Amino acid sequence: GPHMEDEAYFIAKEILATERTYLKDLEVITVWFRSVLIKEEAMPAALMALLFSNIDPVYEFHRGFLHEVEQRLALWEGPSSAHLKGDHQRIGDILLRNMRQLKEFTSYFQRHDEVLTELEKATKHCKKLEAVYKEFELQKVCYLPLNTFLLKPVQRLVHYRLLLSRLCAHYSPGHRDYADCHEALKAITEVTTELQQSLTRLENLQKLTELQRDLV
Amino acid sequence: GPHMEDEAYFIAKEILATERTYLKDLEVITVWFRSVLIKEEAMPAALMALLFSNIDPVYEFHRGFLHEVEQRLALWEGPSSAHLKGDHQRIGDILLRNMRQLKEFTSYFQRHDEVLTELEKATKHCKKLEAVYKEFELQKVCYLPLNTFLLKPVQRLVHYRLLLSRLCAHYSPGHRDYADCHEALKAITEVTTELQQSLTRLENLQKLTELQRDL
Amino acid sequence: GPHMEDEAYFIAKEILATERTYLKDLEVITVWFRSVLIKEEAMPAALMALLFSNIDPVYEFHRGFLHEVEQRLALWEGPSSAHLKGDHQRIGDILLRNMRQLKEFTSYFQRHDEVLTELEKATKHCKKLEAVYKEFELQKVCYLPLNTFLLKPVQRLVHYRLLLSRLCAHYSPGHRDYADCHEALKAITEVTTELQQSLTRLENLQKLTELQRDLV
Amino acid sequence: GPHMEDEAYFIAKEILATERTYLKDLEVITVWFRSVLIKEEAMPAALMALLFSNIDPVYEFHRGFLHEVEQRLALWEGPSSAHLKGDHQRIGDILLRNMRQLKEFTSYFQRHDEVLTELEKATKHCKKLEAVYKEFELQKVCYLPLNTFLLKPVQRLVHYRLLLSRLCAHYSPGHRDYADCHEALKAITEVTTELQQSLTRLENLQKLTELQRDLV
Amino acid sequence: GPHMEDEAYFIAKEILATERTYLKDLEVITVWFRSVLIKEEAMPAALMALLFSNIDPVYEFHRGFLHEVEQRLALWEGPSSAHLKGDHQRIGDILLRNMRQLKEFTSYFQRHDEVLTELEKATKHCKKLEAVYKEFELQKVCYLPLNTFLLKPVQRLVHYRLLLSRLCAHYSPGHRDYADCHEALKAITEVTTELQQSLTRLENLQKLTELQRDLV
Amino acid sequence: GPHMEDEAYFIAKEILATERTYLKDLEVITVWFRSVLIKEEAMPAALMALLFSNIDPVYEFHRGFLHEVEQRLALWEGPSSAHLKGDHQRIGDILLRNMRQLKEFTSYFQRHDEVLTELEKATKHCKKLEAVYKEFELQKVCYLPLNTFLLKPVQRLVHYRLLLSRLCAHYSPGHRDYADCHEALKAITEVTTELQQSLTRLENLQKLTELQRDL
Repeated sequence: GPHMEDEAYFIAKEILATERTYLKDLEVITVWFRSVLIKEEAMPAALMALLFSNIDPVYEFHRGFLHEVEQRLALWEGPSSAHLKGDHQRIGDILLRNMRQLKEFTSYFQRHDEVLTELEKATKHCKKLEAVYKEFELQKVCYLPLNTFLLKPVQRLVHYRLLLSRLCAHYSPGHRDYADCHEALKAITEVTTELQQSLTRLENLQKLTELQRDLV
Repeated sequence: GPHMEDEAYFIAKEILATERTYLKDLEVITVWFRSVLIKEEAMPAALMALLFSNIDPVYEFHRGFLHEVEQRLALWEGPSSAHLKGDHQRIGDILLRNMRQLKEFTSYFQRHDEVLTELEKATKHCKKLEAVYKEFELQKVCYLPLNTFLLKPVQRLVHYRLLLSRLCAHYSPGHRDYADCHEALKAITEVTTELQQSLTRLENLQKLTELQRDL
Repeated sequence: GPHMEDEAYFIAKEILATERTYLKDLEVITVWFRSVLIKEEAMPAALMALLFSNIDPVYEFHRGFLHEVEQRLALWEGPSSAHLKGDHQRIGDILLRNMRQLKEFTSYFQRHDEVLTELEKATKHCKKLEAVYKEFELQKVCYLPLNTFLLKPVQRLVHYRLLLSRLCAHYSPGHRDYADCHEALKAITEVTTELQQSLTRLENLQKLTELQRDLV
Repeated sequence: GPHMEDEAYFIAKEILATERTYLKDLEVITVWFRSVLIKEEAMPAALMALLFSNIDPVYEFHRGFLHEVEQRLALWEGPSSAHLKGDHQRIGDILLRNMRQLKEFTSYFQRHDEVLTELEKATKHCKKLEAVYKEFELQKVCYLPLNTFLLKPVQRLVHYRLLLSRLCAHYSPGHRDYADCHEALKAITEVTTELQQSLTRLENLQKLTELQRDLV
Repeated sequence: GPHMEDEAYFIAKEILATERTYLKDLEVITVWFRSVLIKEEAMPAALMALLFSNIDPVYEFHRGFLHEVEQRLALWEGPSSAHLKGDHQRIGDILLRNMRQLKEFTSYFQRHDEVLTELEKATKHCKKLEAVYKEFELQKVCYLPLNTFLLKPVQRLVHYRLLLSRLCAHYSPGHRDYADCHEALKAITEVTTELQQSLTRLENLQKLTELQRDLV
Repeated sequence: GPHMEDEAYFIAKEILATERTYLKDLEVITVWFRSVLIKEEAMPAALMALLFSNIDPVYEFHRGFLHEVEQRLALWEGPSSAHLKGDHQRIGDILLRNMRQLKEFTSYFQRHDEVLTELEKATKHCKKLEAVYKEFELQKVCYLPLNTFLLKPVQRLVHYRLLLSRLCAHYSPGHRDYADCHEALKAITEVTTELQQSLTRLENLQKLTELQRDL
């Protein structure tokens, strides 16, 4: 069982829970929207490829990251032993491994600003596709405008930086989990830095289409 | 939309997400367990009452709290008229309301110690229980000994305190939400302290059996 | 309605009318320029961040302000039940609320002279961004040189100090609106004082530009 | 551009912004009301003549004025060759020309209180014209009671006297704009003085209406 | 031959010359526009009837009025005799006769505001007719927008009042032409008065469609 | 559009219309007569020169003047941006320009007396002329003895004076057009006075033959 002054436990709880919701969000694209693009064939196969090819492996990656965290957390709050209660009540080893793995996926995240760009390009010139968009954006699943979900990935990586930061603040240099978390932070940071151009470009694309619907 | 150096947005996301998982945790009792408990009738009707009586109302408060928060984070994350961005990119008001109305529920939590105690003494001097229990505890839904899902409700309250306090620390006094969050923190802190007694007895009851199984 | 020789009503109306215009002026940057900048991929992410990160929030502020001022002026201008006549026929409560709010935005205004120097620098050292400027400035929408729109936000704050001065000078201490207006003037004066350095820096910058643009 | 703390620039801009709005307010009568009045054949020719014969020319005047003020403000706000800087950065010549012109329009303003009483009279004694009013006042366009738009023209003239007062008070006798502004103030003051009777008649009329509209 | 201080001669010259141009204007409708409505069949036969049936007899009337004036004027400047130089150098007898005749035609003039109304109604709901209008309004013959010519008749009658007025001012009560001109004035006046409702309605219809194309 | 209590609009219409008829009057000489004069060659080439030489330039000035006025009345009568109504609903500027440049034509008018005199003495001691004349004077186009169309040019100048003076009287000094019209009036008045001598001799020459035919 966990101790109730252990901020680390709660940060892990937070990482896990915010990962589940992140993944449910990606499903708004990878499952539900796709279900609809397939029924309608409104999106050219090439552009469809462009979208799904740079989300699907991202989703697959997280699902594995989630699984490792879920497993650890259930040993953490579960009845542990003596020798095991040390390895069970930590999370930096897992975070370090997946933040490192992440460095391989930057390729896809970097493209999300093009994906959005091409989606908006095609969506303008094709009334049939626009129709499908309006229609899907009415479904309870699509709680934000669809193209807004395209920012959720890059934003998730920012959240990681945040979460790791708080971990490195809580742990003291003596701790069995300090070293791993500090390297983890370094890795997520390198990645957030590398995707800054793309995050800014994405952020600005979203502001523009929102602002343009709201002229004073 | 949501600002990235804006911690408050993330704490709000964190509040929302951990709320979702917490209700799932509850449903392990209020749904999948209740289901199995009728299909067996392996529990007294007055012991079954004593469980789902100090739990179901709590589930109902959280179901309500979850709705309000989810509804808001969606306004925050989504597009809005510019004159409205201030009203959506905040959460203190909702927290404070639900933290105040939480005190009207402390009664049920105080009785969690008994709920465990009287329940443990049940599965012990009973055969149909120890049998059904052992099998429920092998299902995917039950990732911890289901006895220990009874600590979850009071554990959650602790998380609120810790969460709200980070919020209060993020906001400069001139921000709109500073006022509300500070009151909300004061509120839940009052709740947790009243409940510190019940928390310890729960933690103790868990540690107790965790050792009777380790011999 | 308002009494026809009421100076407080006129200042209120002057605040409103001038707010609406200043907003449309911001839209030259926030919407129309940004549209072109994105379509042409002409600006480095970091510079685009510097610019819009310190304008976007300013625009949100003025939009909330305009919204409140507009409601009130219509209540003032329209028929009011006797018991609401005094509350509808004033502006100071709103000014005070917004002048206080503005304090939470000084950070952005403070970066404007920096945003400005960085733009010129980028334009001087990039034949393509320069071209995009030149072309944008030929659009009917951009009726002044783009960069001179960047001097408007801080100039608007000075205007506020001026307008509140007139109100404060107009009201006698007996009045419903006296205290709120004096409070508001104190607030905006605090803001302009904190921005004094940045203000004169922006003055000097424009004067150097219009002077350099025009040599014998 | 303008110097950022230039009070003359602010008054000029206040004149412009408030002129644009007042014009849109006149359009409620000249265009939108008139549209409905014609479609519904609700007003006797003679009354329709009384109304529009004394508004139509007023609108033409303000339109010419706005046109001149707009040109000038953009020249003021924009980059100017040194030799034109002084001519572009003033407003008094324009004010003086238009305040003089206004004298040729006092006849119309003078009939407004009469236009007003005659409308109310007609409305009281005609269930159909009354209905057309009631319905028009429900349109988003008519954001005040229609008749209260009729108090705006003479109120605008008072505003002019106010604005010129501030300019005159601001400029020192050395200034390029001093003489023209003082001349203009003299002109508008002549006009407001001649309309004094009609002004207070219009004040009294509104006060009686808003008071009668609202009895315990 | 005429005497060069005889203002009556010149007024007659003016009546004649302004009648010729009036008639050329009516031909813009009765000949040229009709030529085009017949080639295109864009206007329903009923509405065509409505237009031409209330112009054609008006035109026929003037043509006869013109003829009498033309004849008189050519005797006036022509070599007259002794007994004839008195009857030849006057015009009130002719003016009196035709202003009286005019009283019979008020029936048609009164309808011109309906004609215009119905033209605008049909022209909105029928793209084919609108097309023809745009097209015709490019021809050198159609120097004003076509529906503006529908005001020319009623305006011509006003001009008559003017012209007769000046005649009655010039002639002294002793003159062989005073009596006739004074009665003539009375008759044209009765008619102008009778068509006031329609003139106002026409005038206001024209203002509206012009103003609506020119919103500030 | 054009205002109805606005006299100026009407005087401008009157100016335009009477200008149209006056040019028609001229064309009775410069078109239909010139046509007949070639088809007969019944006039000296140096007498034909003397006519169309002191006339054609005048026709050319009026053709020009007519264009300017017509162009303007059309702006006046037609729709316009509101800020432009002041510039269209006026005519003094055009009048003044054409009244000034009229003085550079007074030369030709002074010679109208001779044009008639030398022309009358032509048709008198000639047979081919008196013959062609008599027949032209029976055509529809020639509603007055064509000799007397030579008074028309100077008569027109008088009309201008009378017309412009009504304008000056209509306008209050604060109207835009007051200035221009007042100068234009001063201008044509100068012209007419210089020409009063030539007018009288023309009128006299007409009255003279009008009596030789009445015996």
